[PDB]
Amino acid sequence: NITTERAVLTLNGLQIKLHKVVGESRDDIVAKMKDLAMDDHKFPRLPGPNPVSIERKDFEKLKQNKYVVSEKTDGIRFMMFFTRVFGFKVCTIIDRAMTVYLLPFKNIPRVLFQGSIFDGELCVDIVEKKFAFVLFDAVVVSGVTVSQMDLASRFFAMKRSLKEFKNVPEDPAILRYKEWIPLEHPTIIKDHLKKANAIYHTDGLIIMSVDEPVIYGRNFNLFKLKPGTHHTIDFIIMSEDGTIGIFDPNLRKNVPVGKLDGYYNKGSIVECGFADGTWKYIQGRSDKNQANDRLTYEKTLLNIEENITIDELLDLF
Ligand SMILES: Nc1nc2c(ncn2[C@@H]2O[C@H](COP(=O)(O)OP(=O)(O)OP(=O)(O)OC[C@H]3O[C@@H](n4cnc5c(=O)[nH]c(N)nc54)[C@H](O)[C@@H]3O)[C@@H](O)[C@H]2O)c(=O)[nH]1
Ligand SMILES: [Zn+2]
Repeated sequence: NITTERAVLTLNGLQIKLHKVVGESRDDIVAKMKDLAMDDHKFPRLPGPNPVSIERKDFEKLKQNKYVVSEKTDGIRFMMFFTRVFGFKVCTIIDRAMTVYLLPFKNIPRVLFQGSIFDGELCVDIVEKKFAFVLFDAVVVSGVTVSQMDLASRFFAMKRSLKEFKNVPEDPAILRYKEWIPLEHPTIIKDHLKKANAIYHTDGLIIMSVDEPVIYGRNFNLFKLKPGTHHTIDFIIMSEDGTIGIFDPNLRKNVPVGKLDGYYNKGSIVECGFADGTWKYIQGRSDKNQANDRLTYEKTLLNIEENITIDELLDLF
């Protein structure tokens, strides 16, 4: 039976009240989304791509091939999944943790429930002070497995399925679509950004291929560019005195890599920022047990070094 507990999400000061599916219901809805998005990945994950941080080396590849660019909305990622379950026409949004919420809307055209997986962001519309779901991309429309098309194919695929659909005040989240600009349109992009920022919280640009089929996982060819004070690592407290370490797989240990200042609990996981030659404490992470691995530390440093800027991106092209 669809078994829901209540829940609330809170974003940028506002609260949404939704129905978390729990129990065998959560599992099926997830399982169904396995089978539709045809993901034979041993372990559970949204059928979605994960961005990676742009680094200098990338520009070459950006200069050659065809990419769109967009606002990195500051929101919660979620896979929107429309399905019928046991006779209930159901609209579910899925968190990265395979957490499932009913996000229902009046006007969802019956066909969507045939099997639609679109990929988008939950976030808060600064203007209405209302919630929105911005649609990035899409993987299956109404049974039509669109993963392998090109982006735009996918985007219109999405666009016209929801064409007749209209939003009603009562509805939980305004649907909207991500306006994806082509890289070679710098002036456009800037303005697009300065438009988007006025309505939503952003964290820089996302840079996606125009042409590759949907990627499930770490998508080394999905870029993020993120204003670089928001680069963090979770170290482990290796010493009362605040020596912090990181994990090194081939050596299999945690290795000291910095010293925080003062007095800290050994074996804590602490989220830290970098500035002025040094890492600084931000908050504890009781919720971890694992520092980041060496690579990540390396990469984030590399990244904090380069201080690649939005303009550096939107000037090359
Ligand atoms: N605050 C909050 N976040 C939640 C929650 N559940 C899931 N997240 C999710 O976790 C992400 C950050 O993870 P972490 O701090 O470890 O950072 P990274 O995993 O490195 O991600 P980040 O660098 O922040 O970039 C990822 C985010 O970019 C956003 N994004 C914007 N546009 C796109 C796009 O087009 N494609 C993709 N793949 N992502 C996009 C997504 O929200 C995505 O999560 C959030 O953005 C949110 O989506 C929750 O309950 N609260
Ligand atoms: Zn052109």
